[PDB]
Amino acid sequence: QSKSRKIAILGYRSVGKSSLTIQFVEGQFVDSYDPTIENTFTKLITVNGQEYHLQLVDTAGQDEYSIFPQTYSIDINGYILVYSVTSIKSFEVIKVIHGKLLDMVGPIMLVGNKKDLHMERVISYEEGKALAESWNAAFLESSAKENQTAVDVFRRIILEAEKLE
Ligand SMILES: Nc1nc2c(ncn2[C@@H]2O[C@H](COP(=O)(O)OP(=O)(O)O)[C@@H](O)[C@H]2O)c(=O)[nH]1
Ligand SMILES: [Mg+2]
Repeated sequence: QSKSRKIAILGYRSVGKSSLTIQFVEGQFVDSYDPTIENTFTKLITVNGQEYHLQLVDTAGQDEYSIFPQTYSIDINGYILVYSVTSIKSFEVIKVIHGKLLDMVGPIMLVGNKKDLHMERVISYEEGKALAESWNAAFLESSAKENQTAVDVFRRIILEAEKLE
């Protein structure tokens, strides 16, 4: 009866990929986490009464140039593309990442993290929303400081997978 899913969390460095995943997995907000390592977390969750075992591939992070390794496209059932609402460069980069990803595969969602930082925000909600609409993808904003927003992210990619499945 059980169901395994492997999810890759992509984005520019310091957007909060690790912080988000850890919020969800451990239920606590981390400051000290190293941006170099790739890590793979597990979690169990029930979505519409189906129990999933999630493998969450928190990538180191990438930029305009870096080429996709094969762990970014083999055996992946969902992608979470994260930018930070405080970094325009993170937002330009995530459009690049999304382009490369369609070519390197031939269920993706977009998350604008760090929404709690109202004095540093330089990307509007609607910019993110418009972009994901342009990809035909789900969009959420999140704060790694706020558990429900991180839970909502990872739940959402499963919900997205259930339709596209
Ligand atoms: N205020 C705030 N800080 C965050 C958020 N997400 C990540 N951070 C911080 O931003 C820095 C980079 O986070 P990290 O998860 O390492 O980004 P990664 O490099 O994409 O994994 C760390 O100091 C985090 O504590 C958020 O939603 N809100
Ligand atoms: Mg990290």
